[PDB]
Amino acid sequence: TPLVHVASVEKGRSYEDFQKVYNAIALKLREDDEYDNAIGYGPVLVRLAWHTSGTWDKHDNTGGSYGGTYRFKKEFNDPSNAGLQNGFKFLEPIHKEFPWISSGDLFSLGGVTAVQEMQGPKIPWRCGRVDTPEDTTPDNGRLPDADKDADYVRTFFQRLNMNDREVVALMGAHALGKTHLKRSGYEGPWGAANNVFTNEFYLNLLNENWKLEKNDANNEQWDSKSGYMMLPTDYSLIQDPKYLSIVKEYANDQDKFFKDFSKAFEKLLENGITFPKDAPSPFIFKTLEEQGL
Ligand code: HEM
Ligand SMILES: COc1ccccc1O
Ligand SMILES: COc1ccccc1O
Repeated sequence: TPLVHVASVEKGRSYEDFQKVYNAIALKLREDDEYDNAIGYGPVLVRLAWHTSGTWDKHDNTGGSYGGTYRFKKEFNDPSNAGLQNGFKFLEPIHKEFPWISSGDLFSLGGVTAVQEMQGPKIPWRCGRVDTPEDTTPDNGRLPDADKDADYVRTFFQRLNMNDREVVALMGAHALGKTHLKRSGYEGPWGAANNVFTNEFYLNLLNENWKLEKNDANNEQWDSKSGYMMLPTDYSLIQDPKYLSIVKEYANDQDKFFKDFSKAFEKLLENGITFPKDAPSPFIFKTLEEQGL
């Protein structure tokens, strides 16, 4: 008997309230611009949204974004979550200013805000995640290993109810940020921009000259002469013929990648949540730039 998690709108809140939270996150992203050699907190916030959602299991509705369970020791100490404390620390003053927003709503909204502020697609977002108790925290080990092949990636993502297109689209988030040796045992950025959301991940996969090397942690990763890297799981997207077709598609159509990423990312963030028939429609937040702020 899977759990049922029903979205419940924070009492009396509407679009304007959530746009204010978005704005606070966005303003702080602009302000705190030295973090991680001037990449800023955008990428780590996207990773935090993904890891807080990616614990979901479709079979029994355990894990997922709803409960905001990353706030609990077992989950924030997950080896898979190493470094995400930076995203959590970033969000702390946001939580303090807006203590009415649920933890799940805040983690997921952090990811949406980061993507949009980094010039990515609009990501419609729905409120109503409700904090669940410590004993609802999923055990460690539900997040994916990076040292694996296409078969692993495909099978892994079936648990999150993602198909090939959704997987390939979601992986394009690797345009953002970088791997850090001390966090994950991998080192280097996937591309040049780091804090601009584009289809660069796919272009780099297809266009760079990759060499399978060992990093300083004795793990294999694919390295280019440009100083970029790909995880074995990234590289598997061009080894598998079905993934490869989709990589080529996104490398050659920026708009299509944006549309597909937006759908898959919202889906990821909403997995496991039952929205009542009379729940508000998804919100689409204006960027700071769109507001002249
Ligand atoms: C097979 C699936 C995936 C694997 C194995 C994987 C693995 C990793 C690893 C090892 C890192 C480096 C962590 C570090 O050293 O800081 C990383 C970073 C990152 N991941 Fe993925 N990931 C996967 C899918 C995703 C998805 C679906 C998203 C979001 C849509 C995502 C977003 C990010 C972002 C933005 C970073 C950079 C974080 C930063 O710069 O602080 N990843 N991932
Ligand atoms: C300076 O870093 C950022 C600014 C706005 C959005 C995301 C970032 O990483
Ligand atoms: C419950 O406190 C938090 C939740 C989500 C993000 C930052 C926080 O301080």
